[PDB]
Amino acid sequence: MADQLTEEQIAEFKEAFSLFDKDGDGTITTKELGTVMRSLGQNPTEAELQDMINEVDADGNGTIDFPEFLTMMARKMKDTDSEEEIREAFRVFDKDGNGYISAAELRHVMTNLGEKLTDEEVDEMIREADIDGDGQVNYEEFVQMMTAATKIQASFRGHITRKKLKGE
Repeated sequence: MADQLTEEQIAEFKEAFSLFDKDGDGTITTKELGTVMRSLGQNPTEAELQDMINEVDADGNGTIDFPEFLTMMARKMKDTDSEEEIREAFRVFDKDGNGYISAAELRHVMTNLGEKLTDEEVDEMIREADIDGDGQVNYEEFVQMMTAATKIQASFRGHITRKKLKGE
């Protein structure tokens, strides 16, 4: 979020702000966060709702105001951007469609795009990816490596924006 202000992007937050805060004032309390959560497909109790307030309100009344909203909104946008991406690579890697990448489905794709990586590197990237001792790369643990390995997850990230931008 580079802060360069126009009247359609901020007027995205005013139309959305009052979607959470149905009342009038301008603060999104436990119940202005909730009534929506249930309207947006998911179910939370008055208690785990509160912790979403607590994320951002580093000033603290118990209710989320605009710039402490904007702060949250661009955070969870970044989360679904991260998550989608790590699902995408996974899919363009795991071809079979089972969610368990045998080295085969990681190894060549890289090379097919000419990613330099030796197989000493890839084999190691599957050892630093092999806990209970099987040999292959599934979802959440492909995901988990994303957050040496430093550079490699910028190779993945980039090539995702390809097949996710050119998919959609």
